[PDB]
Amino acid sequence: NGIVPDAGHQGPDVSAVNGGTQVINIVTPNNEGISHNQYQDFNVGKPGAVFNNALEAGQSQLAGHLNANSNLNGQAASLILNEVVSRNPSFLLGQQEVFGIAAEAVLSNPNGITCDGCGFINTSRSSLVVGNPLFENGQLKGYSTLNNTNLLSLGKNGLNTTGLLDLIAPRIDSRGKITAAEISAFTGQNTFSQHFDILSSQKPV
Amino acid sequence: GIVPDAGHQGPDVSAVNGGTQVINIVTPNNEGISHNQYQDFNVGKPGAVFNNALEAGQSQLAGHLNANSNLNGQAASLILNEVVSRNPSFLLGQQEVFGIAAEAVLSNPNGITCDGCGFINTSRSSLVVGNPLFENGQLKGYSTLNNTNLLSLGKNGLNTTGLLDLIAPRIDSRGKITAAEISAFTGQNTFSQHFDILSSQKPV
Amino acid sequence: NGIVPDAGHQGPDVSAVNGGTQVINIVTPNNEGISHNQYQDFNVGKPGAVFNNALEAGQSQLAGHLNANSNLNGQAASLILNEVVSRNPSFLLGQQEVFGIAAEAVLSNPNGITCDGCGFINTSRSSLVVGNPLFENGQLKGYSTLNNTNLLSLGKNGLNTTGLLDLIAPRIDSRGKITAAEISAFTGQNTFSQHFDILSSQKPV
Amino acid sequence: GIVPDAGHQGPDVSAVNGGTQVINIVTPNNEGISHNQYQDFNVGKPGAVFNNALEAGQSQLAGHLNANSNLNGQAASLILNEVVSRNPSFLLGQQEVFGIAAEAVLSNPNGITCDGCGFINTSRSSLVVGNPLFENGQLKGYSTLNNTNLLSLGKNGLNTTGLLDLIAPRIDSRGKITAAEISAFTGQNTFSQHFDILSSQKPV
Repeated sequence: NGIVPDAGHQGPDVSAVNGGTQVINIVTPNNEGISHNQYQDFNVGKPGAVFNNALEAGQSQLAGHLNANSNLNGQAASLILNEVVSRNPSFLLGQQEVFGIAAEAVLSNPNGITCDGCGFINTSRSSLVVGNPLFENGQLKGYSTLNNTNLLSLGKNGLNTTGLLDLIAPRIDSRGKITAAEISAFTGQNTFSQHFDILSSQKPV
Repeated sequence: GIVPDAGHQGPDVSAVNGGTQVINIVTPNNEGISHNQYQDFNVGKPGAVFNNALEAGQSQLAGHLNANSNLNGQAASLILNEVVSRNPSFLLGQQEVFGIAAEAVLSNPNGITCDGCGFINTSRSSLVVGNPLFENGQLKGYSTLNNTNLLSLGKNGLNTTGLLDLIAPRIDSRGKITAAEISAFTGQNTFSQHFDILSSQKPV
Repeated sequence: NGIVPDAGHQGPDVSAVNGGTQVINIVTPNNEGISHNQYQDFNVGKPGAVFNNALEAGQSQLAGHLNANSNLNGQAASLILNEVVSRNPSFLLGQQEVFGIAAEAVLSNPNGITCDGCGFINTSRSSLVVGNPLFENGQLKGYSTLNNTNLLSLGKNGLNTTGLLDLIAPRIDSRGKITAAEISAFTGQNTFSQHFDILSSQKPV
Repeated sequence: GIVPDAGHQGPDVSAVNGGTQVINIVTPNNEGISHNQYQDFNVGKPGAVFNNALEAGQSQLAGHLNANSNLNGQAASLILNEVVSRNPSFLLGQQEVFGIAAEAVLSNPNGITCDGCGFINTSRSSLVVGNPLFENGQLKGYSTLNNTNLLSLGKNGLNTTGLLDLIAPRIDSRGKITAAEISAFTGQNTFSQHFDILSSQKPV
């Protein structure tokens, strides 16, 4: 597979373990602590998905015992940014776990995101963004839902996390339960800072 | 801010220092449901207090209050506030249940805007852009059928304790929601009393 | 059983169902909506306990299908006040459910209360009070932990409720997790209003 | 209010408008732990901001702040604040993690009083009347051994989001605690990093 990486230098190494759980060896973080991963497909099944942010080996909740992520050069990531660069929407039907050092995680898919029983484990702050990240000179500047009418949909089995949660999309539909420490929810066509302060809004004339 | 309906489902509404409004909710039925009907239901920064007390005491937002004389040996377990006009609701401050803790539901099919609103001493709070469904005087559930109106969460967000239900044809948001668990249901649907979805109206 | 009622007019009828779950037919509520029940023992085992606050028959979570409480004269209780009047401390090892109309529940035991895996179901507000209720002319005036050094202890399996929670005791020990919508915790020797506003405190000279 | 230790575990502390203090936490180790040591750690009504940012941005309590220059390509995932003097802590306002969200732990074996304190943008907050345990420079856990001091929650209570740990020989309280889940451990114990209890010291 449900997660297929991009072919460039921003494509992480993706593999699968045992019962279908996918393990993502995220790319090296940059000088701003951002592991910027790009995908042609980012879908999570019921077996879930594990982002390897570990410097030493250990045991993950979803995938059992895993080794360190060799793409990390002695530094864990602070923000794991997952960006779909194709036209395919994301379907999240299981848990995403940050293995190793806890970090923030962001899924960016301007084509749409569906959460039906998804969740986050060992992430300090988790964000679902139906929109694109904005870069200038390689520094992350924020996000944009401008000129976009796609949907963040929360299905019957809902979304759970013990940490912080951001839901960012032109439109949000829901028919289930959200469990999170706190939820920042922002609808409409806007631009955002990296922390999801609203900077601008696109309104019809 | 809060204007009751003229019928016998209209509660008595007064104000105390600061502008905080106090609502002596109507007598509940045997099942604990106090069904209150309003021409307007808007909460300002000074907030609003539902008097669900069988003894005098101290409310957090309005100071000392007497028992609610509409209560006859039983407090509400569900305080259902229904707007029966076409006026949308604006909630800019806290809603407090004074006395016995209870569930609070605001039902306004015209739309609800929360901007810095919240709930004190409720065991469950619900914002419903829709109507309650009654049958032989018994609350059967809620309906967002044949309704395109908006539940809007503003920049100062929504803070509550415990269970929160956001029920509306459409939900817009521009800020933070704090609750232990949020049941969010968009679209045109019917629901049970406890907001289990029972049916959905879908375009053909 | 663990729950044995007092012999007076304030003793509720207590029975047991199937796997040991105890069903309490609480006494008639008074003009202030208070069902005042007195016990020689109030202990909850793993099978839990159900307070019957129902006007029509139905199904409870812990005890299956139950009938209405005939002690209710067409009015459910608003506050279920359970008071131990003996010297025996309370051990709560399972859930307490209010069957029927949701109400507030208070357990008052000046001898001590231990919660180890206890919880509350369909209670709007739940209170554990190592102390005594104060009455004047039959109206509940509040509670007192004065001249009392006994313990509210929370054990390894903790306490859970989706509603509001008050923990009132001379001293509180804990070695577990509390899950509640909100917790008011008050230690020391004090008196309280019915809503647990502190009115006075006993301090050594 | 907040006075850092003179060693290299002492962070830089400044103040902005209103009196809000800003803490440029020390460089974390590879495991994300920023170990900060203080002669005093008290938060006033204006609150306190931990700068855990790798880019400039907007903090909620202190306005615009630059990146924390102590951070070298990795933000803290755990901000451990340790008082190494005998001064007890008084927390009368909010503690904000600005930048990357993180866990926050205040360790003060002399005692901690919370009265209107709270936490913004933390994924877990912990008050520990005790000491962290280190081994080869790695955080192994925490200890309330040989300690009789008090964690005291005052009338204005404690508000946080998500997970809260209250770890102290004794806990007194006089108000409301808001959190999704509270791990409360009294007595004299050792704990893992994640506050699993590992041993207990008991009278003979």
